[PDB]
Amino acid sequence: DPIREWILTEGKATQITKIGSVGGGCINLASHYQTDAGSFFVKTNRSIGPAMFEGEALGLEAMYETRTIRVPNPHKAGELPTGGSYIIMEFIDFGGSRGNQAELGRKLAEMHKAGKTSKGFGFEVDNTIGSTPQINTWSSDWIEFYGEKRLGYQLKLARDQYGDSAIYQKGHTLIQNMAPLFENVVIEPCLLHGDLWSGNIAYDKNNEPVILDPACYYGHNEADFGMSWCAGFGESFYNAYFKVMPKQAGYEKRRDLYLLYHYLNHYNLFGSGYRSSAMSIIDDYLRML
Amino acid sequence: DPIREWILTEGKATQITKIGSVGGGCINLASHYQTDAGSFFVKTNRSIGPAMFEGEALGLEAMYETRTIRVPNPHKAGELPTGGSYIIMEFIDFGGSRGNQAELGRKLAEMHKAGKTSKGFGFEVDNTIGSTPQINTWSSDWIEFYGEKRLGYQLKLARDQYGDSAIYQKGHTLIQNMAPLFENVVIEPCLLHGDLWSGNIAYDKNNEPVILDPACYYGHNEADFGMSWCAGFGESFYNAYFKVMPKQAGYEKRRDLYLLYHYLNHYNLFGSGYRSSAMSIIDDYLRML
Ligand SMILES: Nc1ncnc2c1ncn2[C@@H]1O[C@H](COP(=O)(O)OP(=O)(O)O)[C@@H](O)[C@H]1O
Ligand SMILES: Nc1ncnc2c1ncn2[C@@H]1O[C@H](COP(=O)(O)OP(=O)(O)O)[C@@H](O)[C@H]1O
Ligand SMILES: [Cl-]
Ligand SMILES: [Cl-]
Repeated sequence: DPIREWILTEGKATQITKIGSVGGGCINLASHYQTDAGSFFVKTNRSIGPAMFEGEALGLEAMYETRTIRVPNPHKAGELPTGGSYIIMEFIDFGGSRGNQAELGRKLAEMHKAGKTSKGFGFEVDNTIGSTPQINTWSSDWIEFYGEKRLGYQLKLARDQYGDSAIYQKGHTLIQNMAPLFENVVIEPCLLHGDLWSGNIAYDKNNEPVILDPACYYGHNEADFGMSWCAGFGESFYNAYFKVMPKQAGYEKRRDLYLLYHYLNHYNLFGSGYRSSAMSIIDDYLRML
Repeated sequence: DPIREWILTEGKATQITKIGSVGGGCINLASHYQTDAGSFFVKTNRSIGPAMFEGEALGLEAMYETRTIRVPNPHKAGELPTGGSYIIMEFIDFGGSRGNQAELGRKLAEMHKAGKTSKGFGFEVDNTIGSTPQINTWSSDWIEFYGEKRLGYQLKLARDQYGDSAIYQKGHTLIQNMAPLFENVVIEPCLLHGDLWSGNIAYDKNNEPVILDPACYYGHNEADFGMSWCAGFGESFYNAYFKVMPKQAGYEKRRDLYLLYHYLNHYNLFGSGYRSSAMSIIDDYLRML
């Protein structure tokens, strides 16, 4: 044990009293299947059970049916007999050299607008945002849904993983004083991609946008910008977006509220380096409110 | 085997001629060791040989010795007898309450200014950017080093993995016509972090910045902004940076050229969804020139 060896000689220690470990998961295997009937795209993971790929399949299916922005047609998700899970979907040839930021904003807004539900805010099944569970139980009030099943779940999860009771308490003050940020606007459920950043966006041979790896649910359309800090969205993206889905009162005031969910998720997934970003946002809203 | 089964049940195929696979690795295990002599931070990976962690340790050490921006003090890297590799470094308690942008820009500019070398552009050893090798052979001309050992290496790799001879040819056209972007300015070698985005930045108990997981070398200071599209650099970041470091002519013109290296690396690591960002930048420069 060279780690133990170094720590007990050179590190000047005589006993190791605790070891806490995170990480270590295995990444998906991504495969191109070549057959006499064309290509298929397959992703396998021997360590993870089938729930994650099933939620992806149902997310791709719901966005595919709006018939707006191009997504891979999903074919099958399930369990590997050897252990693990898989998904099979349409193979798409990426790499459109021009790209089209305005086309992405237009097509995304068409998906928000066309994707409708009579059941309120939520989704048919729970799925995941990264590896974190995403709770999707149907609710009729957006402020109720987002405060409890989005911010509230992530805060409670950080209190349990890190004993971070400070962010848990300040966060729940925010959740309780949140309503003025919504300025009495009426909020219609929209089919959201749910995890929209650079790694999930591509362009096909006609230079049309394609989006991948969803964490779908029906929510406030503005929540789909909550990963924008890793997206490179320009003014041509937003102006093409707002042409189809016009900008609502309080849009600028709420941008941080929707980033906050993903900053909490990154904290809970990737460590306390992200805690300052989340805490900074919570402090400003408490001041502003 | 449901994948082969489905491809011949509902996929309507009769022979699978090839299966091309990427991904599938396992991520690092990250460990907090508590001892009677204080804490240590340890990363292990049972799959990988020690070259990546050894490059990380020497990068930390170089940044540590400038005595400017805070980085974990590295202790030891090496190979696990069971197979794989490890690194041991200083444990730091993350979780700054507000977080501090201007201080990040100040401290980073000070590191560029203090970190010097008599050997030219490059580094003591080759290391890696992500998992991709980063060639650090000492050179005395920056235009030459960046064109060959950064852009050119990435273009060759892209040609070999994807048969993308178009990006390779347009790429080498740009490299050969590159000099006007530099407007004859003299370029001093600066110690660069080399992979500076949100996941590699953190804040300690005094809300001072800490940077992690380097891909270091001595280069043009402006190349350290090549990951800014996933960094969330505020205006207070750049205002504090340019207080320490004088901005050189052509700075705005060259920003995409340094993003391009990372777009190519992301293309090579995570797939052709990133090819459009790289090609768009190469196309604009060929026009502009
Ligand atoms: N020097 C350090 N001290 C304490 N914690 C650290 C240190 N470096 C990283 N961490 C923590 O370890 C975890 C993963 O580390 P990271 O730098 O992402 O390694 P990798 O790039 O191999 O995943 C995160 O929770 C992060 O906050
Ligand atoms: N439907 C698809 N058709 C063709 N290639 C795809 C498709 N979806 C993803 N890819 C490619 O597969 C690789 C991994 O895909 P990604 O969506 O990142 O999966 P994951 O995030 O589960 O690893 C990338 O190279 C990407 O270009
Ligand atoms: Cl990310
Ligand atoms: Cl990234």
